[PDB]
Formats: sequence, structure tokens, C-alpha cells
Amino acid sequence: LELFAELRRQGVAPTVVTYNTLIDGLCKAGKLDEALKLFEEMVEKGIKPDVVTYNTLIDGLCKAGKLDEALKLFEEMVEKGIKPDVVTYNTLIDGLCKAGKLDEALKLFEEMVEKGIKPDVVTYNTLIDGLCKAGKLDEALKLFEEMVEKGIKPDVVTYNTLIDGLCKAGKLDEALKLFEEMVEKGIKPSVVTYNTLIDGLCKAGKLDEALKLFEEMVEKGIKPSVVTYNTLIDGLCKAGKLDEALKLFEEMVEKGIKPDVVTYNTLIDGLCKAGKLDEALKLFEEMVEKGIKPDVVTYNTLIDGLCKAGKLDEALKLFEEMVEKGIKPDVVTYNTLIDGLCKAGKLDEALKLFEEMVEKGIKPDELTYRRVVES
RNA sequence: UUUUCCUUUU
Repeated sequence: LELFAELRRQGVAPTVVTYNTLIDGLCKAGKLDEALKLFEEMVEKGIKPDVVTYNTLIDGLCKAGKLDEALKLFEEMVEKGIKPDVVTYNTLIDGLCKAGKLDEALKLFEEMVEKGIKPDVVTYNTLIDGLCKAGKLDEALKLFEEMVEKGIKPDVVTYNTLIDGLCKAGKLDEALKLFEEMVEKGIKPSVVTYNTLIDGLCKAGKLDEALKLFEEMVEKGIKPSVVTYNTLIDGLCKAGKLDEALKLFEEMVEKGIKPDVVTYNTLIDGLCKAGKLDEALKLFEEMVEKGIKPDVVTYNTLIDGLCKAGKLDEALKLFEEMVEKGIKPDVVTYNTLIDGLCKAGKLDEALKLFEEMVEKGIKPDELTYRRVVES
């Protein structure tokens, strides 16, 4: 960082690998524009960006929601003669899945094979995840068979990903065979394995069992993470045990686990659904003061709670404040307000919010169309 | 030096 500038002012000409690490750090901080600037500066200095340089920027653009730009960057390396490698393909395949473009991801999966690149464990893990999320467990499980055929050994992320896919599909007991199957293979379960299973137990109404697995996990030596506690906080809220959810929130602190924005969003959502708007809004104040910045989910959640209560002025006030503070509204924000307005019979307010959403380039969905008190 | 798993909002 500054230490880099100091190094540079001693006349030391740093390796590309040094530049890459830096561009990587910037990307993962949210400082993407600074990353692209340093990209442009290495080029101006005659320092050639390599395949890792490109792979790093393609990922950060994808993670920033800029799949088009990452796509242009991919075209640019190919034009330069800088060959996309297995990581380039894995990275774009992941971005395409996360973006709803499974079909194009699977086209890249065929393209890499045509260039003599072998799909590897990450290639398979990413498509198995992308298929499971798309409702396609069966194809995911066929991809799981196929990797064993190519000689590629299912690892801990492969088992975790599949167990997540099975739990979301109702295949809870099946996930649990897989869990014993990975131990039988010498793959050690992580916190992620337990958290996944704990979530599936909660969603299936087995909070009893989910807490028993939480106890066993701590017993097997596995220290809970913030996700462990978020998942159990959510399940207690969804169950109607908000008091116990607040106890767990106290507890995680006692045990050294730092709450974060999802911890707040979750408690705020369960207080909202309970009708305890009072406490939700206070908890919202608490997170700012403690330095945890509310994200879009935080506003959406509070806006939802206020709309359902018929407190439209208060809900619009949080929308205004969110739009003020640089927090960008999404499809869920506008669906929530239109929903709220339609419910109240304020149909032209809602139609005028529909137009404004398009005005910001946010893509509507059936939800947006479906919602009409017209009928 | 870069890519893949789990929790929250309509």
C-alpha cells in the first residue's frame, strides 16, 4: 500500500506477483476502481499483466456485479494472446451461475475442454453448486458421478455442496448418509458441514435435532462460527421463540463470536414479523453505533415490516434514507414497496414506483407483475 | 499471487 509506494521510490522494480497480490487486496476490500487504476498503471509502466492479473480482475468484477465488464476483460486477454487457464474458466463459470446464467456457464464448461483444459475439482464443485441452486439436484448428482470417472476426488467442499443441495431438497436423511460417507473416506467435516445440516434441520421443523447437532459439534472439537449462531438465531425466530433467539445473541458474544450484519438483519426480521417494530428499529440504531453498516437487506427487512404494518410514511422514510446513504435499492426493495402500496389500494403510487425502478435499470420479475390488486 | 461450500430481506 504505502509501503508499496515507498518501495517503488527506492528504485526497486517489483515482480508482477507483487502487483497482483495488491490488485487482489483492493478487489476484496470493495476498492475495485483503485484496482483497475493500479492495473492501468502497471501497463503504463511497461509491466505486463499476466493471466493471474486478469483472473483476479475478472473475479472482483463478477463479485461487484459487473459480469459484462469481466466478460470484456476475458475478451481482452484472449486478443492479447494471454491464454485463459482453468482458473479463468472456473471464475467465469462461477460468475455466470451466481448471475442466473447457468446455460452460459455450461457452455464455458464445454469451451474449456475444447481448448485442452481439464475441468478440475473446483470446476465440478462450482457446477454442482450452480445446478443444486437451480433446482437441478439430479444433474448435480450426475456431475458428482462424472468427476469420480475423470479421476477427480470429491473433497470437503464437494461433500458440503452436495449436502447443502440435498437438505434444500428435503433429502435430509440422505445428506446425513453423505455426512457419514465423507468420514468413512477420511474427509473431515468442518463447521460448514455442521452449519449446513443445522440449517436443513431447522427448515424441516426439526429445531430439536438442529440444537442436538450443535452440541455434538462443539463436543467433536468444532468451534461454532457466526454462521452457526445466525442459523440458530433464524431458526428460533422462525419457530416463534424470539426470546431464546435473543439469549443466543447474548451467548455468542460471551463465547467470543462477533455479531455481524446478518446477525442484526435476522433479529431485525424476527422482531418485525412478531410485530415488535419498536425493538427492530432500536436494534437497527444499535448496529450503526457498534460500527456494523446496514446493507440493502437491513433496509429491505425494515421496509417490509413497516409496509405490512400499514406504516407507509415510515417505510418510505427508510427508503429515502437508504437512497441517501449510498445504499442501492434492488428488485426486492421495489417489490416490497409496490406490494405494500397495492395492499393498501394505493395503486398509482405503486405504478409510479414501478416506473422509477425501470428508470434505475433494476430488472423486474413476475413478482413485480403478479402484484396487482386490480383483480 | 487469482477461482468453488453454509446463515438474513419481497
